Amino acid sequence: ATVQSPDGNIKIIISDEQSTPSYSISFKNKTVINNSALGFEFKQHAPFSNSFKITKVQQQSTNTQWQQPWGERQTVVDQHNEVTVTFAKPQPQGGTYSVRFKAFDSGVGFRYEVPKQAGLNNIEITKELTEFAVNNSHTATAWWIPARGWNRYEYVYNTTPLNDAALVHTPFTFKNQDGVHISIHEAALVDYAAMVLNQRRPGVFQADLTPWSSGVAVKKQGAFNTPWRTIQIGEKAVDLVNSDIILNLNEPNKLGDVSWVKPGKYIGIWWGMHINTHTWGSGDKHGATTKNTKYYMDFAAKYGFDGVLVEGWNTGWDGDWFFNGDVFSFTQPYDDFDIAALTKYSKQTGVQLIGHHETSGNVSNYRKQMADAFALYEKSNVSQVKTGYVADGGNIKRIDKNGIARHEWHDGQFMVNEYLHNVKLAAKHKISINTHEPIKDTGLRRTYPNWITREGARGQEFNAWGTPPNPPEHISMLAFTRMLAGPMDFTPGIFDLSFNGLGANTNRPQTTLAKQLALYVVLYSPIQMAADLPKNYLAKPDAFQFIQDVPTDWQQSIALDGAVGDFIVFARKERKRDKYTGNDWYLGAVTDEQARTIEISLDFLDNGKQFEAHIYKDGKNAEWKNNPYDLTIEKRLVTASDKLTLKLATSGGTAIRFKALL
Ligand SMILES: [Ca+2]
Ligand SMILES: [Cl-]
Ligand SMILES: [Cl-]
Ligand SMILES: [Mg+2]
Repeated sequence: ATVQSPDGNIKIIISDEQSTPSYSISFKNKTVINNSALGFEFKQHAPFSNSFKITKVQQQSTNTQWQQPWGERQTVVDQHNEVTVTFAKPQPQGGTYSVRFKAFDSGVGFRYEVPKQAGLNNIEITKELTEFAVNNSHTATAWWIPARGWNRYEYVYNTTPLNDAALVHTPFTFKNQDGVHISIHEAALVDYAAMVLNQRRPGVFQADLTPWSSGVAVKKQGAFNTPWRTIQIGEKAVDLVNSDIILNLNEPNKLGDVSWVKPGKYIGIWWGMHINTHTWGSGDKHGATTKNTKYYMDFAAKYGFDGVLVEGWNTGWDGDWFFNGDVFSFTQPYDDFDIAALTKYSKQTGVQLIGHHETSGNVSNYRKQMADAFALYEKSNVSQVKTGYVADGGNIKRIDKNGIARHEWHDGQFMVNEYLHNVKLAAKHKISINTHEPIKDTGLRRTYPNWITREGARGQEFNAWGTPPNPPEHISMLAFTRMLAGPMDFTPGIFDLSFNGLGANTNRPQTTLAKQLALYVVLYSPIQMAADLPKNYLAKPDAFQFIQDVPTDWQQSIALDGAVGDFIVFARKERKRDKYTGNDWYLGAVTDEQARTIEISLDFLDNGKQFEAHIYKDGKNAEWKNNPYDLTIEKRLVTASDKLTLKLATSGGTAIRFKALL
C-alpha cells in the first residue's frame, strides 16, 4: 500500500513482506526511513507481530481549515491524504488490526486501531513494536535529551552523531547528510503511555513505552487505538517549526465556549525565591505575604500585566519543600497570606491572582484535595493555576486502593490520565492550567483549550542555580526540539543578570539583555511571564517598554530562518483581541554562543502599508560574558520592500515591534 503527501514529496509504503507488517518513507524519492516494524506484545494475550497480511486499504483525503480560540496562528490548514491499512492473521493466535496513515506536505502521522474481536478482553501491552529505522544513520546528526533520567525533561540538549542517541525523549530531532531535517514525536497522548525512543540495531529507534511500576505499559479493555506517531520531514530546519501537524492530529475542542481562557502576560512572587531573596516557607523572608502580593498587583496594574503568580502561599513549604509532598495543603494559606483580602484587591485593581499547586510529586495528596482547592480558587476569582510535580524521574508517589505507596513515572499511562483529570476538573471551574514537570505536549490544547502551556524542559529557573546554568545555545536548541511539541512557559525577561556576578562561570542567564527581549517572540506561549523583580524593570524602563508592548496571541507565525543549535528568527502578527488592533507585526531573533549576522527580508509585512519598526538590539560592543547590557533602541520607517541586517552579539538577540501606521 502507498500513500503520499498532497504535493507528492513524501511517500509512505506499507508492506507485509517482512517478518511483520512494516512501513518505509521516502522524501523527494530518496528513502529516509527504511523498513520499520509494526505491532504489539502483551503480558498474556498472544502477540500482534509476524504472519499478519494486508487484506484491505481505504483511501480518503482532507482539504479543510479551522480556527483556534488562541494560538500561534488563528487559522490552521489541514491538507492530507489518508489511508487505513487493515492487517489480519488467521487462527490459531490470529487477530486483526489497522494502521491509519495521514500524509501531509510537512510530515506523516500514523496510529493503530485495534477493533473488537474474540479473545481481546482486558489486555496489558508490554511492548509496542513500532520502529523508526533511519536510513544512513551513520552520517546523521541529532540534537537530543536523554529519557528515563533522574531529571525528567529538564536537560540541556546533546549534539551527537545519531548512532550515539541511545534512549531519548521526543520531539527527537535530527538531520541526515543530505540536509533533510526530521523530527519524531507523537500526538493526542490520551489513556496511553508516553513513547520514548530506544535505539536498537544502529539507526533503528524502537518505541519504548514508559511503564507502570508493576512493569506493564498500557492497560486497555477491549478495542483500543494508540496515540499518533509523528514524523516531521523538511528540507530546512524551519520547515519543522512552521508545521501544524501536531495540532491537526488532535480532536476538535471539547470544551465549547472557551472565551474564559485569556492569553496574557503575568509577573510573580517567584524569582526572588530562586535567587534567595525570599523563601517559600514562613519567616522573615517569606515571599507570599499580603503586603508583597498587593505590591506586585499595583505594579501589574500600572504596567499592563494581567496577573500575579504567588508561590509559597499555602502551608507545607517549611523546611525543605522537595520532601514535603505528603504535607502540602491546597486550601489552607499561611497566616500572613490573606486570600479574602487579595480577592478584594484583585477586583479593585483588575489584576488577578494566579494560583499555584506544587505537589512535590505526591499526586494522591493533591488528588484528594483537588476539588476543594479549585472551589477555593473559583470563589477567589482565580482563573489560571500553575501546577508542579517536582520529584526525580520515576518517583511520582501515589497511594493505591489498598493504602500502599507506589512510585510511577511522570510520563506513564497513570500520570497521563492524572494530568488530564486535573485539566478537565479545572475546566469545570473555568480555570486554565500551566503544568510544570508535565507530560510532554502532544497537541491536546486543541481538544482542551484551557491547557494553555507547560514547562517540560529547562527554563529560566535553571539560570538561577543550574550549576551550570543554561548554555548560550539553549534557546536555539529548544526552538527545534521542545518547541515543536507546543507552547512553553519559559519565564523570559530577566533584566538583572548580575545577581551572582557577571562572567562565564556564575549562575545567571548566559545571554545579553536584548536576547531576553527576543524570547517573547521566539518562544511561543499564550501566557508569558516577565520573570524578574519589579525593581529590576523600573531600572530599565526603555527596554521594559518592549515587554509592555508585546502580545502573546498571534494571527500568524513564521519562522523565517534558523539552524538547530545556532539561531532562529521568528516573525509573528498579533491577533486582534483586547488592546491589540491586529495590525502590528513582531520579530524575535536569537543566536547561540557565536555572534551572527542574519539578512532578513521584511516581505512578511502587509503589502501597501507603512510600519514604524521599534528595534531593540545588541549594542555595538555587547557580548554576553562581561558586557551583556549594551543595548540600542532605534525607530525606522519600513515597508514590505525593505530588508534588515540582524547583528546578534554572542548569545545575543534582537526584538522588533513593527507598528502599523494609520
Ligand atoms: Ca521545573
Ligand atoms: Cl520536566
Ligand atoms: Cl537560557
Ligand atoms: Mg550552535
